[PDB]
Amino acid sequence: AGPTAVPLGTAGNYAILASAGVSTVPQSVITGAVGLSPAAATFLTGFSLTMSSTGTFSTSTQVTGQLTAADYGTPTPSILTTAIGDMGTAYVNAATRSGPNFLEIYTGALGGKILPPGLYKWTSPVGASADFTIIGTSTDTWIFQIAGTLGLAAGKKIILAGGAQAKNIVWVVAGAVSIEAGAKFEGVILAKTAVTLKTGSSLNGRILSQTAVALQKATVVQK
Ligand code: NA
Ligand code: NA
Repeated sequence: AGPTAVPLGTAGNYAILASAGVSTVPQSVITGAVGLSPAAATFLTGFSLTMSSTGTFSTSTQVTGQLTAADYGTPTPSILTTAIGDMGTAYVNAATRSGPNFLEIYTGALGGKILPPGLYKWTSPVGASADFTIIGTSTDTWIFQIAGTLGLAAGKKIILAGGAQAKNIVWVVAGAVSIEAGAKFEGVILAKTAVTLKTGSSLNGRILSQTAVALQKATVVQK
């Protein structure tokens, strides 16, 4: 049940892919690669980076995986350009799916709700001030199209039930995404604009932003 999968292309090689910057307030934890393009590596802030001897990637104690930026050595710039283009195609694939199953459901207030598989569209801000549950099997899919901001309140969690898995959940969000302190987020975020995770928050999925990503003492695990 649910919509056809969203193709990520080579954007599916990253835990975090951004265009304008990736910042951390240490200590954050990222499991998976971090890519940044077309911004230069100066816009990776807070990672205390060490360049590979190759000059094509860098490492941080905060990241399990490689970091890459647009001014690193060949072929990193070209690999990232392809990834950024794939992210752009993924955003448009998800954002332009037609015929939502659910339109303006709950006027965007998701706390306490149970969300079965489907294509959802909101033309408003969306948020949750309480936990909410995404329920379906391990093969079901969800696409959440959000024209406004997306917010998850402090301490609140997106709970997967039934077998639902993070790689089959896509949030395609035009406005800024805020994940408050101690919150737990699930799914792939295709963000047109910025994304922030606050202290002690976590995300299982990916953060694919066309602007900047801020990680304040936060955890991101690729799914
Ligand atoms: Na090396
Ligand atoms: Na709510």
